[PDB]
Amino acid sequence: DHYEEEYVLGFVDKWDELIDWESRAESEGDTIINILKERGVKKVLDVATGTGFNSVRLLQAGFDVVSADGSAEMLVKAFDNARDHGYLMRTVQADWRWMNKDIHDKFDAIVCLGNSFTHLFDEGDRRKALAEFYALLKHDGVLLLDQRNYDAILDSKHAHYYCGDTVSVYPEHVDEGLARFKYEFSDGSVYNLNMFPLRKDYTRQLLHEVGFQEINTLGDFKETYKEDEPDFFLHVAEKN
Ligand SMILES: Nc1ncnc2c1ncn2[C@@H]1O[C@H](CSCC[C@H](N)C(=O)O)[C@@H](O)[C@H]1O
Repeated sequence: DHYEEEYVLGFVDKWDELIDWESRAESEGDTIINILKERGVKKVLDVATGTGFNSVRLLQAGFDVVSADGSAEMLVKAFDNARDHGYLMRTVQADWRWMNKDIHDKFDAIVCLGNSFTHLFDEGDRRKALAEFYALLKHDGVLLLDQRNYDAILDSKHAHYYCGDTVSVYPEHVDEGLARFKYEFSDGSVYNLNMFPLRKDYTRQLLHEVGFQEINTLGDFKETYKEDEPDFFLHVAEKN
């Protein structure tokens, strides 16, 4: 099991090596930040910190951020990336399924970004993870959760490029239960990743079913060469 972890740690290293956060931050809107700002959000819990891009973006915007992740190794990279940008990250190692075990506060908002939720292959785990997020939200809190547009693939199979042509993402295999993407970087590096191909309405169903009163799903065009369909969706789920 130590190889899968090592394989993905190599992947995110390669991603951050070749894709600098300043370009990424210019490309990603200020939409997410504005959404939190216009809701008066102060406390944010990042449950998919990875190497810390979302967290650092929110610290720079002035939010109080708690940075969680299942991986201690990711969190070390996150903390030092934050350190480099001049911020003190507050890291907590936690699994989405018992988020409650190490986190003892409630939040104005939770972010789960970068197509993260897709890493769960069991519906039971999906429900639990969402219920954990929901309990961690204040009564008026909000969950921001994104995903790739898998509907586009399931129903026209080609590569998608990010940060110009720095990395290409190609669907090698996609069925209802699994999407395998080939990632190729500009320096020649190739990584192959499995994730669960969530349909837009299916995620929405899950969110509405664990208790979220209202859900707005935004189309998000992140790829270099844009198509009629968005390559991402952002779910904005209000607890009320
Ligand atoms: N069940 C789980 N509980 C807690 N963290 C999990 C998890 N499953 C996956 N993760 C974490 O979710 C992360 C996905 S990577 C996302 C990085 C960041 N959001 C960005 O956009 O750059 C990984 O770092 C991984 O360790």
